Amino acid sequence: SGEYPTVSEIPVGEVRLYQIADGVWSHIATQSFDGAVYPSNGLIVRDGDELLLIDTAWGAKNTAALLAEIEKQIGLPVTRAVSTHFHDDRVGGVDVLRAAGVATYASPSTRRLAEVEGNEIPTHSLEGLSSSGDAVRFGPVELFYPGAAHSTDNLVVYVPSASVLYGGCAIYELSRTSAGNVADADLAEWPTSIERIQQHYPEAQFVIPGHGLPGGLDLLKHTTNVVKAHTNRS
Ligand SMILES: C[C@H](CS)C(=O)N[C@@H](Cc1c[nH]c2ccccc12)C(=O)O
Ligand SMILES: [Zn+2]
Ligand SMILES: [Zn+2]
Ligand SMILES: [Zn+2]
Repeated sequence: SGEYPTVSEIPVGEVRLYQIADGVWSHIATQSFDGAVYPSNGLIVRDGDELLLIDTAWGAKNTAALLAEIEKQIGLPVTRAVSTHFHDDRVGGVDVLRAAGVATYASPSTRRLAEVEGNEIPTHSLEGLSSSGDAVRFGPVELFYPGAAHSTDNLVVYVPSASVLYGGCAIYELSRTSAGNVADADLAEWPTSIERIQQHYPEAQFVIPGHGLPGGLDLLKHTTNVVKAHTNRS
């Protein structure tokens, strides 16, 4: 499209799509959290005559709105979804996807952490991702576990046909110059995990953060700078 949508343009309950490349879209929703309102991104990837979804739209109502906007703008069925960590902006709405016939997936690490926290639990388990540096194919994407960062279970997703790297909540947009929610983070390991991403995907052309505006590979160095400033807080 043209301009990327912002919190001021999406009332809570609605969802926007944004085309990144041929067969690749982000989805954008908003939610209230501890008095503020935040935007949040996921991904959609064309999979033959079907669609692969990356992450929910942060809640049941938003995720029903996401399915309806996919039918309006694309018109192909969502058959599988992957959640990239255990927080509610990634798994909240999994029950809506399941009731609609979507097969929901996450690593065994994510499924366990979601159950402890009381969040919705994806049905299927992704094997082969428990060690830092592990990668597996999942149809038109590669899934990568870079090590602990924003959370101990965070995954990143690469679309090779389009050179699109989806960083999720391990990667910060440029406008964010201070750290956000770090309660579940590994601050000591986060920079090393970002370096694994840079070394595995040096050809990436578009980088999509979990919250806010897309950019390029500069977002990886940016995130390192912000994490190290938080580590050195007074
Ligand atoms: C609910 C999500 C689950 S990831 C969370 O708890 N925190 C997020 C959201 C966030 C915090 N500050 C911001 C400042 C600007 C934009 C987004 C944010 C994070 O830390 O990136
Ligand atoms: Zn999170
Ligand atoms: Zn998030
Ligand atoms: Zn920066």
